[PDB]
Amino acid sequence: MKIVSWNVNGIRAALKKNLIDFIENNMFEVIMFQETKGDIVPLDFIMMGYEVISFPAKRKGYSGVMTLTKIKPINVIKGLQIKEFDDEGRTVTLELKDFYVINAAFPRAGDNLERLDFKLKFNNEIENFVLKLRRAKPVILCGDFNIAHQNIDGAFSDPTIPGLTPQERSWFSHFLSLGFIDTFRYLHPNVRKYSWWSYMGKAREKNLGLRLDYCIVSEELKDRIKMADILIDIQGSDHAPIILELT
Repeated sequence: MKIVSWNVNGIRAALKKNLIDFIENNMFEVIMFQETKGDIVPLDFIMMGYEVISFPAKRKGYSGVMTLTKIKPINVIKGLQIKEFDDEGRTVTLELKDFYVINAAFPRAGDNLERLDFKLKFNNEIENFVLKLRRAKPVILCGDFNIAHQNIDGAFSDPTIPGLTPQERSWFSHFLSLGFIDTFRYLHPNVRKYSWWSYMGKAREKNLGLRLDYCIVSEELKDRIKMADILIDIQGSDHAPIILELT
């Protein structure tokens, strides 16, 4: 009912207090982490009453995803059944009663776009994965998309900048056209708000950022959308957590 997604690649050492306080100050039913590292350990959350679903990255230099839930899942699906993506620990899915909830860490295309084809293949595989699940139940897809969909999401398209490429932006538009709703943009059609800022310099203080994190729902869940936001005051990573509340 309250669903949170956060790329926590920066949470470490004393910054761990940011995350623990964030979880304990709230009553989130489902919490989805991307890029989980050392200071994020399942024991922290089991003590709070969460079931912890982990999908570590086997590959060197990569961090998988982790989902916390107070709602006992009917089924858990780790990965997409595609080895080059699952070896990087990029998707975790819970089957709940009313819907599937996918925790996705989309690949970054690279600052030389050296992983762009890899990203576009991921887009198609998660698209097909979502469409298979949707035959049975509606789908909620949250996570770090590493895409700034439209100009209002932070920048003009630029064929040289990862997350702003025409191919990445075009896929996002295509995906929505299949019958999916960007929940923050649905509730706030014209609000410019970001979920990522560079670690370096004054970027976050100056709000020089991009919206890269989304919760997207099947169109069947439209009338369940009650609240959606980016919690930009929550510190500790270069991403801020996002939230989706359902009726």
